[PDB]
Amino acid sequence: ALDTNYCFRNLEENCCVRPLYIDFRQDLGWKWVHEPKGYYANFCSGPCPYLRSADTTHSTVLGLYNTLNPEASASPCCVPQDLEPLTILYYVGRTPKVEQLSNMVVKSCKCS
Amino acid sequence: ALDTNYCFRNLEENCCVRPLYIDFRQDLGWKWVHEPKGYYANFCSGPCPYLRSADTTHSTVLGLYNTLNPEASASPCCVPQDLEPLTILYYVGRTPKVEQLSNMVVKSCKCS
Repeated sequence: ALDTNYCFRNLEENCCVRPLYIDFRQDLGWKWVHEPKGYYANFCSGPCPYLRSADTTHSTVLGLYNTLNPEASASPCCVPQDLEPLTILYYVGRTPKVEQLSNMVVKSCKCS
Repeated sequence: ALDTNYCFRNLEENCCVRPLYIDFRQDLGWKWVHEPKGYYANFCSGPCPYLRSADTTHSTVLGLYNTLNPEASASPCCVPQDLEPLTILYYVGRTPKVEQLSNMVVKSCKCS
């Protein structure tokens, strides 16, 4: 699958999960977050040739169409499939808050 | 919403549904299909600036990240949201077959 295991162990040119570290304070301005300082949000990037992780029938038809008519720019795109939550600790004044944010980390991609 | 109604009536530069007609025989080689001869598969294309139809939290964080670090190329992508089936009539020999194919037409897009 186009998940972290496969993609991270292989130098894949086509649609795959790519590593991406985001620093809360530096990158987002989320100065209130205390822990962790950053995390691997990851992202999906890469061409979507015919049949590579086609999401739907439309994805399948377009992957073929884009191959024969690459000038139309009507290609399926590499986007997240499986995501995971992230638990963070931030303060509201001097009060600690532990919260789990949903769909923060990309674990796999697909061509849609 | 970034559906056909809004997108087709407005000249939208950012992520939106775009019209795309596909001819079965000419474009796909599906010579067996008798009716319809073609259809509007449509596709999603266009930039995904901060907050435009963000699919998830990750989509939201990345839309902001991409805005400040446009060189990293870690941007959410314009992809289908709502799709619709397509009923076709094709022949197997001299026998007619009426079949409904799922997720053939794009009705709306989102930024994922």
